[PDB]
Amino acid sequence: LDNGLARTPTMGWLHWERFMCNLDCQEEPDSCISEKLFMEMAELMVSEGWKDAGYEYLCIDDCWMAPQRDSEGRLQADPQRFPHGIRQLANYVHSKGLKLGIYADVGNKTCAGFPGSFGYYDIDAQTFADWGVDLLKFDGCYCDSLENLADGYKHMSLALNRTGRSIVYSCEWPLYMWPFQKPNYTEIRQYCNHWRNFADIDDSWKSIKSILDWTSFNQERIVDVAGPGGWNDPDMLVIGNFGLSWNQQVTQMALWAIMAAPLFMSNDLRHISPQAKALLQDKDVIAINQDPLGKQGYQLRQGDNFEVWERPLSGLAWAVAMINRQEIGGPRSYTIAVASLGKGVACNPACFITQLLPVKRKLGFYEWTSRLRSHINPTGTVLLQLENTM
Amino acid sequence: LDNGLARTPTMGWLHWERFMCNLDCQEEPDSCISEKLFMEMAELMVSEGWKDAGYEYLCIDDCWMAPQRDSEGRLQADPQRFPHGIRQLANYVHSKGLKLGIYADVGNKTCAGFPGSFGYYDIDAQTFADWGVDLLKFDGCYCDSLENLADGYKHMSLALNRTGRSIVYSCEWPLYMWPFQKPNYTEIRQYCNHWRNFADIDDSWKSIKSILDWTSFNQERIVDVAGPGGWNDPDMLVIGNFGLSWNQQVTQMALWAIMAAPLFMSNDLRHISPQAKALLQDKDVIAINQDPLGKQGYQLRQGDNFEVWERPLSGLAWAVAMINRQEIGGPRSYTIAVASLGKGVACNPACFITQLLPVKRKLGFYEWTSRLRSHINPTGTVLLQLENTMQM
Ligand SMILES: *[C@@H]1O[C@H](CO)[C@@H](O[C@@H]2O[C@H](CO)[C@@H](O[C@@H]3O[C@H](CO[C@H]4O[C@H](CO)[C@@H](O)[C@H](O)[C@@H]4O)[C@@H](O)[C@H](O[C@H]4O[C@H](CO)[C@@H](O)[C@H](O)[C@@H]4O)[C@@H]3O)[C@H](O)[C@H]2NC(C)=O)[C@H](O)[C@H]1NC(C)=O
Ligand SMILES: *[C@@H]1O[C@H](CO)[C@@H](O[C@@H]2O[C@H](CO)[C@@H](O[C@@H]3O[C@H](CO[C@H]4O[C@H](CO)[C@@H](O)[C@H](O)[C@@H]4O)[C@@H](O)[C@H](O[C@H]4O[C@H](CO)[C@@H](O)[C@H](O)[C@@H]4O)[C@@H]3O)[C@H](O)[C@H]2NC(C)=O)[C@H](O)[C@H]1NC(C)=O
Ligand SMILES: *[C@@H]1O[C@H](CO[C@@H]2O[C@@H](C)[C@@H](O)[C@@H](O)[C@@H]2O)[C@@H](O[C@@H]2O[C@H](CO)[C@@H](O)[C@H](O)[C@H]2NC(C)=O)[C@H](O)[C@H]1NC(C)=O
Ligand SMILES: *[C@@H]1O[C@H](CO[C@@H]2O[C@@H](C)[C@@H](O)[C@@H](O)[C@@H]2O)[C@@H](O[C@@H]2O[C@H](CO)[C@@H](O)[C@H](O)[C@H]2NC(C)=O)[C@H](O)[C@H]1NC(C)=O
Ligand SMILES: *[C@@H]1O[C@H](CO)[C@@H](O[C@@H]2O[C@H](CO)[C@@H](O)[C@H](O)[C@H]2NC(C)=O)[C@H](O)[C@H]1NC(C)=O
Ligand SMILES: *[C@@H]1O[C@H](CO)[C@@H](O)[C@H](O)[C@H]1NC(C)=O
Ligand SMILES: *[C@@H]1O[C@H](CO)[C@H](O)[C@H](O)C1(F)F
Ligand SMILES: *[C@@H]1O[C@H](CO)[C@H](O)[C@H](O)C1(F)F
Ligand SMILES: OC[C@H]1O[C@@H](O)[C@H](O)[C@@H](O)[C@@H]1O
Repeated sequence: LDNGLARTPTMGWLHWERFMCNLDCQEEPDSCISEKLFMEMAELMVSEGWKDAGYEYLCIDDCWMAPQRDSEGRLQADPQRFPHGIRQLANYVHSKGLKLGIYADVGNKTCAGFPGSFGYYDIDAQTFADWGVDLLKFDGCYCDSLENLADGYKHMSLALNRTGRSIVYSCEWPLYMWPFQKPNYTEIRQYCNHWRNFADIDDSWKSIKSILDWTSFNQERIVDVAGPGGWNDPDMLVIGNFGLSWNQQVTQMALWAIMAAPLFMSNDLRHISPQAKALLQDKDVIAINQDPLGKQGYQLRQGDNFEVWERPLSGLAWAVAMINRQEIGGPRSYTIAVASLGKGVACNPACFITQLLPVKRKLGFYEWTSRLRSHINPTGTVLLQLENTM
Repeated sequence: LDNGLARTPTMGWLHWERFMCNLDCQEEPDSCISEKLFMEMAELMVSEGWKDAGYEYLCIDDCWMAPQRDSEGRLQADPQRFPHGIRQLANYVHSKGLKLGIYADVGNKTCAGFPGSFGYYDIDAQTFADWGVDLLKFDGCYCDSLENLADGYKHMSLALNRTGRSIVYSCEWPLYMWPFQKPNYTEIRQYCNHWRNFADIDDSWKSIKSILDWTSFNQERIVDVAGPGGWNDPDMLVIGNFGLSWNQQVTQMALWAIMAAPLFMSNDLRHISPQAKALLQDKDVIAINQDPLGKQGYQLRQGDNFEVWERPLSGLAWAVAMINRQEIGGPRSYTIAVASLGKGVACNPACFITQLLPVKRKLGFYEWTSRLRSHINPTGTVLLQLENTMQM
């Protein structure tokens, strides 16, 4: 989407995976979907170095709305859970130097069953702009036709543009189209800043694997379309929660960087391990994800339960990820000719190789003739940066 | 098995999950199956508090054998990877105050393809005893005859007995019987100190779940056969490795305690986090596993992606484990009347409840009519100890 936004993949925090549709503020006041929750996260995004690391967008997902539209037929935030309204919340978020994301749905209802935007795209877009919203996630539930789907995503895209406010536009368009009809990505990109291709992530290694496998299986279709202003969205970062081992968290961070994926954390910033925090704030890894060239990486090799992925970067550099998919035994040895990496240019005549994950270590100079050798932990990833020596 | 051994579930370390059949000592010297690996593991068992915690048995799994038997028809340790032989390794292990486990197979080959013990049950038993072996794990590969399986397992049991040496006998008998007919556990219990019921564990939450679900699905068949001298074996502890989140590791430790499981760590004692070590050496949790009553626990309740398991303990005490099986969102509250716990006996007229996992916390006195309220992390377990009391 040519709106001057998402020139690098959007980075922020989104409530859905960790906090879901918790409306029980009586029994669970500290984790229900409320104005307070977003205030608390805003404060920590500043005080705990998240904004400094590039996480800029504080995003509301589903279950923020009142059950009905107001008298003027506009969306409204829940009167008890969001007693000050969205506009006021955006004022607060802005005063912290952050940006506010919100959520709506192309169909008749949101996925959790709250008011949909079908029939209201222009007023809903204007309402969002009026509130000072900076990002819209636009889900695809309760849409009865393939035609209504396309038209709705296009309509809303154009409606947000006419507001005059810069609003990042996140689309679930391809995901809800897929079962019926294969997406036209040139079309989607024309209308959307990023787009969800695959099923909702959850707090599990199974989930990470299936998303990786979905992406690599479909990489002929989706890799080349991605670029500044339009990204594939493999869903939220779930690092800092409950279901991933340390090595699996490293894999998600490493591969979301390879995939030039938007980085929306879904976690509890009030309760996060030092290790998870340092990985999520990893400067060198964020820098790969945020590479200004914006060329999405891809799976290069698969065999013997290893995967090799690579991504071209600015200034003749490359990122390389090596995953161990064998879920038994110990760290396994993997070797590859450096001449096989970066299409044969990364290390011609030579390259300097720095390992970034699981830990930062300079590996040294590698000749065109060289072989790269690593031990990779089960379900873990080794992430390397290669700098050509001119 | 009435040999006076495994009166509580056996505790130790077994190489298989973490090291498998790595024969490449040239290119993978640190993880290949060698005598140096076992020597070094023995040293760390002592120096790092593992033996103190109760982990006594250093166990060799598959892939220690030379390709062929010697001129006397006896098994031999691989000469390149075990140049000093098993006898000298057993000596080294005993001199650290530990015991040595070894591995063989009922069939013509071990699962990895090395010499089987069929036709050699008595000499192999004697060989191990001469070598100073204290435990035998006996696998079921390359034996496609139900009769030979049963006969070989029974024979090896009696063969070990006749050596006069105390040897823990670990059987994969019920697992390799599954494809043919349901196992007779009275028969197995008579011949074995513990027995593997289900497929090999690996380093994954998926594998933990499948083992738990297999156990609870089959509980009416396996729970009551367990007791001092004979345990169900749900396979190795894989805490300290790579594939389990902290909460998932807590789940395994807790539930292996509920199940009165043998505790065989399969990990690298040279490279293990302080958190995984603290969990594996948790004295209160180990005490539940090692409870003298030796009554296996069971799944009490299941629904809404929750599981409640409990185990009766010595002196009218109970362990209760609450599992959250929902793999999305955050901690979920679960409430239960304490009257429903411990067959209504644990907290009559009252009980003192101490949380053991994920952290140790005293929860206080609970009257028989009162309710217990917890929050459980996705894929995590809350482990509680209930002490029957007349007070408050
Ligand atoms: C509603 O929709 C319209 C149309 O899609 C959007 O308009 C686009 O807005 C973006 C960002 O403002 C424009 O991109 C910028 O254009 C500047 C000049 O462009 C000229 O040259 C191009 C050649 O391709 C012509 O198409 C165009 O007509 C102009 O003659 C550039 O100077 C900008 O450069 C930026 O990037 C460079 C390098 O990366 C940096 O040095 C600078 O910092 C700078 O930011 C940039 O390319 C785009 O041209 C507009 N398209 C059209 C067709 O007009 C609206 O933004 C949108 N409105 C809202 C509110 O969403
Ligand atoms: C080869 O196979 C044989 C046959 O199984 C094994 O011999 C058995 O060994 C066990 C364990 O050593 C013996 O069990 C012991 O029995 C003794 C009781 O004998 C009498 O007295 C008691 C009263 O106390 C009566 O109840 C009973 O009916 C008898 O009349 C006890 O002294 C032992 O108890 C102690 O240890 C046990 C743990 O095993 C504790 O629970 C007790 O509290 C106590 O401390 C014990 O129970 C059994 O009798 C033997 N069976 C036979 C048929 O002889 C060999 O051990 C085995 N050889 C090997 C593998 O080395
Ligand atoms: C949103 O819903 C409207 C309203 O009709 C609904 O759908 C019907 C099939 C039935 O379930 C009713 O109870 C609902 O109220 C949809 O508009 C209708 O569309 C159909 C064809 O799709 C058309 O024949 C009718 O003229 C429409 N009805 C009205 C009231 O105008 C609309 O398609 C839905 N939008 C999306 C994106 O799902
Ligand atoms: C272990 O193997 C022996 C040897 O026989 C082998 O297996 C046969 C099926 C055949 O493929 C031969 O070429 C192999 O050498 C088995 O002992 C035999 O048992 C069969 C009964 O099936 C009997 O007819 C033969 O007389 C036996 N042969 C000998 C050498 O005594 C034995 O069954 C195998 N043991 C186990 C536990 O599976
Ligand atoms: C995929 O969608 C794109 C955009 O809607 C289509 O590209 C347009 O094609 C028409 C002619 O058919 C041209 O007039 C435009 O210049 C194109 N626009 C863009 C953005 O390049 C394309 O036709 C579609 N492809 C398929 C296979 O349906
Ligand atoms: C179980 O097997 C043993 C054989 O040792 C036998 O005593 C018993 O009757 C068997 N039980 C059943 C139900 O077959
Ligand atoms: C849409 O459904 C839910 C919201 O109910 C969630 O936002 C998910 O990621 C979705 F697919 F975008
Ligand atoms: C038998 O197979 C392997 C050895 O190759 C391993 O020991 C496993 O746990 C088994 F099932 F006992
Ligand atoms: O489902 C609960 C039941 O499970 C059995 O296996 C156990 O032996 C019983 O004591 C228990 O009441």
